[PDB]
Amino acid sequence: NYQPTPEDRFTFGLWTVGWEGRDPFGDATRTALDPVESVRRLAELGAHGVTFHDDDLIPFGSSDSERYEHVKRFRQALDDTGMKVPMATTNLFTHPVFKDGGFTANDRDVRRYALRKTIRNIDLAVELGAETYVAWGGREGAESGGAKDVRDALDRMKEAFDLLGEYVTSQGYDIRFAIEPKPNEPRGDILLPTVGHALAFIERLERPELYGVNPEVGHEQMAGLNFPHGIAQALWAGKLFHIDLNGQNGIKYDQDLRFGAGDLRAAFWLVDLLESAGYSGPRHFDFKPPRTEDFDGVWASAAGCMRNYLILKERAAAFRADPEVQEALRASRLDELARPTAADGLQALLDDRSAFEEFDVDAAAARGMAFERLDQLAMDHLLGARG
Amino acid sequence: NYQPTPEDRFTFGLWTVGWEGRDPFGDATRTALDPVESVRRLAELGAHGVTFHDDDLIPFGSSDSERYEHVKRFRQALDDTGMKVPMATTNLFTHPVFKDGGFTANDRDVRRYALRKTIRNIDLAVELGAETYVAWGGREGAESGGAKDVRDALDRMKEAFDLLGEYVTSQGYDIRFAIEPKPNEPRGDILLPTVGHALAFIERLERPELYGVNPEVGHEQMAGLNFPHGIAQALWAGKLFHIDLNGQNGIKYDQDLRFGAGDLRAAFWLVDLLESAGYSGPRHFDFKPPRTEDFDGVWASAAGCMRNYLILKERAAAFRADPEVQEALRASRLDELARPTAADGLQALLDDRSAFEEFDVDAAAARGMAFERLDQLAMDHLLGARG
Amino acid sequence: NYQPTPEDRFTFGLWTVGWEGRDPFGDATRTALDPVESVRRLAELGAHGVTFHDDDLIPFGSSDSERYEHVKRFRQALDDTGMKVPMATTNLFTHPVFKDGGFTANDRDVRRYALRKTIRNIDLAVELGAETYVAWGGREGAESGGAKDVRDALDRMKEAFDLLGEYVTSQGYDIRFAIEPKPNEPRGDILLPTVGHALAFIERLERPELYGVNPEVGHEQMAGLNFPHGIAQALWAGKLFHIDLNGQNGIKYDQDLRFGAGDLRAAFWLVDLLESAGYSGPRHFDFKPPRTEDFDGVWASAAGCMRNYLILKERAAAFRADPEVQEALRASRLDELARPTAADGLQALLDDRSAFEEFDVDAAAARGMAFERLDQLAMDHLLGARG
Amino acid sequence: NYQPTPEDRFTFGLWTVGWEGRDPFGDATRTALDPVESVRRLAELGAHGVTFHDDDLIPFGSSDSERYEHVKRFRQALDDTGMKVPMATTNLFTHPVFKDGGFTANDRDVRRYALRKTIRNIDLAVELGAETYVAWGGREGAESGGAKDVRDALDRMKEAFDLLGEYVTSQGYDIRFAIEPKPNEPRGDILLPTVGHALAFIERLERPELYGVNPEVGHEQMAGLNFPHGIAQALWAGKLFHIDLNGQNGIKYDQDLRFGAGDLRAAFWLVDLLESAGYSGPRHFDFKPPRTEDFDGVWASAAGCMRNYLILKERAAAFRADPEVQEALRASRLDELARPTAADGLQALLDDRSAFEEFDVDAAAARGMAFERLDQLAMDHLLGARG
Repeated sequence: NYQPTPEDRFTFGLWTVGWEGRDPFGDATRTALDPVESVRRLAELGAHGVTFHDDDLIPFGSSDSERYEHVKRFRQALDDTGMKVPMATTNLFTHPVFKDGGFTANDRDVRRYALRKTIRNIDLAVELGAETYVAWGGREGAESGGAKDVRDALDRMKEAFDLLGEYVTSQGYDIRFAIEPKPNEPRGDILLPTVGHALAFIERLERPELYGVNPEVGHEQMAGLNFPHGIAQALWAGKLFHIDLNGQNGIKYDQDLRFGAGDLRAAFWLVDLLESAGYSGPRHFDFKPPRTEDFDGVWASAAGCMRNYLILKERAAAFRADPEVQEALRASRLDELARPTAADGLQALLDDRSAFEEFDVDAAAARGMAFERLDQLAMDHLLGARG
Repeated sequence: NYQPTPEDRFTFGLWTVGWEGRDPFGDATRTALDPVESVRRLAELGAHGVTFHDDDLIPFGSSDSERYEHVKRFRQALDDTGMKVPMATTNLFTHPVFKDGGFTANDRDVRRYALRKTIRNIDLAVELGAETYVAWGGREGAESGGAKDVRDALDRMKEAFDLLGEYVTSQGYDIRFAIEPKPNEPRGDILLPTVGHALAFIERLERPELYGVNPEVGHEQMAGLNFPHGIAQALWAGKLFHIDLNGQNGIKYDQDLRFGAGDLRAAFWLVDLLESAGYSGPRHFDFKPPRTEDFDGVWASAAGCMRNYLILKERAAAFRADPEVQEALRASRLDELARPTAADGLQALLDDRSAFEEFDVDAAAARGMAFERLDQLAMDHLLGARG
Repeated sequence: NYQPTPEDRFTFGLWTVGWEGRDPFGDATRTALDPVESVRRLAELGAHGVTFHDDDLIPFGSSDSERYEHVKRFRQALDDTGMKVPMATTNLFTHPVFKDGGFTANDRDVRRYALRKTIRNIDLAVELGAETYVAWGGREGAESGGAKDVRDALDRMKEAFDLLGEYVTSQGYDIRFAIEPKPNEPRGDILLPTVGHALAFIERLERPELYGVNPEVGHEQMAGLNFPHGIAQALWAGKLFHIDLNGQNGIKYDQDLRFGAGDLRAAFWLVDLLESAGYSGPRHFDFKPPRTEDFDGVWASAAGCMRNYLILKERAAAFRADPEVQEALRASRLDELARPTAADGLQALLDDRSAFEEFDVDAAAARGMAFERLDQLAMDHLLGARG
Repeated sequence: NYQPTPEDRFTFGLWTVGWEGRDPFGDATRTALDPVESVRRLAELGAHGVTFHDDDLIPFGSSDSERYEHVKRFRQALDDTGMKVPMATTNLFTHPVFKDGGFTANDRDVRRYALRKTIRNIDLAVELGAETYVAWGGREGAESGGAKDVRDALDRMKEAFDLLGEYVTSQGYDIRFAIEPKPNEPRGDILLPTVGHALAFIERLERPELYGVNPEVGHEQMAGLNFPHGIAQALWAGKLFHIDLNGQNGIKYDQDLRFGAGDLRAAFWLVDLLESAGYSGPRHFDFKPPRTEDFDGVWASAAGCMRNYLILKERAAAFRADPEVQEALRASRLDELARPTAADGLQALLDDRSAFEEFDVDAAAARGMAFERLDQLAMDHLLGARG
């Protein structure tokens, strides 16, 4: 049951189903997949589109001619399937030249090169119809304290993003940027480690309106944070431009499990939030089919990502629509949380004896919040065991 | 050796040395300390001042008269010792009425009460000469997903802070606010969990200039984050209004060990940064002498906080002043990180063939960063084993 | 639906539903519950029995007479309800005298007192029909390195347990001991921090057969470990004497959420294992209804513990019984994992050219494990969305 | 200063200084090092010996002849330098055939192959004079619950180790086994995740005396555990056969930093313990020079490992030898922890009224442990700022 269609806006990076299985302790377990084949297979599964890093599509070092050809072949597969490309990004982490970062490398020549490599890909992304350009600064950071002066590094990071905003403005492109935070791995500590740090940083750029965040489930969970709470803050700020979905089992290396695996209750609350807030961007999967799998397992893993999202969507919708749940929400005062604390204004509050002098603290303290009953209704709904 | 003086600006909360030792699994191991006695003992140790929550100074429920008296006695001890009160805060977490929060409690009546209790203490803080008013929303959060709609909660949090800014503006007080983030404990997840989340939030307030952050070593470490990196971002934003120092051994409950305990290398890099950036606010200790200790152990623990800061200050200064270290910093290109990537401008960068077309990636990739030698010089300096 | 009965063997500690809500940052939110009332309420919910620490039942310091009376009243409630007492334990953590431990306190006089307090409660436990006596050494550990020589502490821990084994042997009691590991909280680091450390320790006692483990979901998760894997090792060793069920959201303070909350997929795999291995001891809940709740919320939370176990039991049973799942298990070679690697013996293996000289490594390497399809079948079963 | 000599017993794996820098997100940053060159360079730095995985020395797939040659060349470098080979191990993790494990792979044919590959290397290890054979089952584990029945897997693990013990017994070799635990990475959860789990497992083998543990600093820290406490338990059991030293900054991916980096205070307490207990095996470094470094940085990193150990050794020795520290140890009752709790026996304890009936709990409770003063003396000693 639960079959996805392109209207569900499910997207996948070419590097997800294309991951060959090389890990820090082992060789590849699968042969390389041609991007054309991945587009075809994903389309068959009901995906809406694909995403790419420049180097996933055009082998690093390719001549302008080989480049052409890679693009032409890719475009033909998109035309043949109806698949879209809503987002693109730059690989500023694989090649040895980026060992100390791209935008924040200590070497100035590298920083310049990083910007040129990025701008080249922005042109390509626009050509392919992408509306979001993601930046994951996976090598921006350090393993030791004296290696990076963080204030200088943020000055460099701001400079790079401001230059990119100037470029898109000048070309008149309709494309926005999304910064993807990650707390660590591959660097000991990565700069702008969480959604909060990325949101704060954006506020210091020259044209903040061009930038948002691209949070990833597993990344925030690597810091032990509540992913749905972080997404709520991004939505509250009007900055959720894109989202990366996957699963992670706690604080450890980035597992990139299929969506729904990892913390299942957090997946439920995330879907509840995306659907309630009416998020309309792509539902992108940045995951890796385990290296234990063959190609059949790759497609099964990708299909499971979409299936899990649809099952959760159904259960969250049934939860919110259940009259008994609506009643429990009022019992727990969720309605009162939505009302202004003092629309009456400061003076009125200062003059209100019921707010202090005559406030019965003990009576208020004795009121139960009834959160456990509400949470068991949510559990019953998730498990399909009532409501 | 390493003796502190009031000029070192070391401050302590009354609740630190005054902690009786009650933990989630045990009764108090020490009798209550009179605030007057704590002021006297701290002054003797060389501290510069003390801080307080309203309820530490005036027992919750006190009549206006008893209140007077508590204040008069406290003021006399400050006058007798020369101790200052640079910061004050509100207890919106102990009393049962705050079980679901203060500013973000689902019950509107509680939210109003929370604001009135806070405003009352702001007046007192100003009277005592405090320049910073801290807000730690330790009960703002949840243990389950449906109990708190985070967007509504942030609307409530913004409303509360905006009202406080309106109050101080209207009274013409010279006092600024500092938000103290914490990821969890006592709530399952706390709102504005890290310095990044707090910085981002401040940017949406009506008068952002009145608010900064009051980060705490152990709090960011409870999320596995790099404390010195977070402080660098706060300084970069011009928002480090105050700082709380302590020690924590990784991701676990908030230990509140004395400063220098926990992650010693992180303590070194933090002191290096505070001293290099010329931070001039109080060096405040929010720690708890372990419940294994008697009063002698309390004073020994407090003294150790200051001693460790002074030892680290000396070692960081010797590190930065060592010619061999200055040379290693240039070998690692820290000087180049401080130079603009493209002061020449966007067009110039686009036209620069040395930045892309003729950039020798392999030659750049082959350059070692020499970070290990630099980090061993930092280790030798910390340990007093050379440079 | 999913209604528990005494035959389900669900048990609760008096301190679980009796928790008043005092946390490290706040006062109690609920009045004390009389043990008699808790027995009655639990019986009504369908529980099978209750457990207790000596101090939960008899207020610390009680005269022999008051003690009698507390016991008589308790016994009458058990008789009136049919509730049993399968396990009992000692409180060697609340009173200030245990600030540095019970069995491993540096002070010898305290260690002697700890043993006497424990032996007194063993007699009571036997009288009430308990078959398991649990030991949670929550204060055995340290906050700093020089405070505890761990080898001396383990010698003391071994001495205490050997003396307890000698006591029960000598009295001819039929009661076994279960050690409950916890990695930290309230001490900075607790001795025998995980199920593995406790299992290893037992092997050095004088009569290892009298001791097993009493693992707790949240405790192993506080170390980021796989709870079901740890329980499998305890079962493999024949040492799972009892089990404590609750929920925990990752590495942070011990949350003690109701069972099913926290890591739901881990709860599923744990039930699958307990039910498949035919574990027949009590299903004990060591949890705390959140301090946000009133008495109605306490009973709702306790009921949810049992409900979640029964729902998971049903889903795990449907998973194992599904023919499609049985087929997937064979596709993934779970049947081959159960077969001896070399029942043929060492020489035969050494002489087997198919095991090395003629083994086709590439062909074996190319075989997919089909684990993703199997895991999606498990997800579908948990969610009630097929199989 | 602090110069190592072969008498310090410092050893390094060929794969440590030989790590090319490939990580999950990037290509190699350094060319391959010939083992002969690494032996020569390490000897120059003052190391005592090297260790190897079969595949580090003989390229996987090598003919018996090429194998000979690799060994002959290696032996000549050992002869030319005086370097020893105290430990050897098997690579049962890199090749795709081991994607689901070696000893616990679901496929029986793989398990047989894993044993044959291991036995072949045991013969070589003995030939080279190794006294310890390490087993790190990095691929033994799972990413999902149904993929591995843990009881069957432990039966397979026990079978493999018993067969290896039978082999060495039968050949009359003088070599012991050491199991190296790791909680996760590369598998989602690894079997025998901590030193405790490995110690417990050994007790179920047929000849437990042939097996011990080879704990690694960073591995236990990836579970948030106290490394020195775990080593104390291994020593207490008489099972510390070897030890792997490195640095790790908390719960995250395995960083493999040089020893002394990471948690410096834990490094201090570990050296204090190894030196006090008189551990006489190799001080082995299993670390990776960061990929930011060139060959000069590799040698600087390796040298720093040894330097840090020697500096810590000096500071721990000065701490233990300081009369003021000896006095503080008695003030904290470390002497009393070393005395039997009840050498008088059980009956005597039962009859001792001073142990219960007349024990003054309040007086005992009021005694401070004086641990903070002791810990500040340890800090002063580590920092070279007194005692």
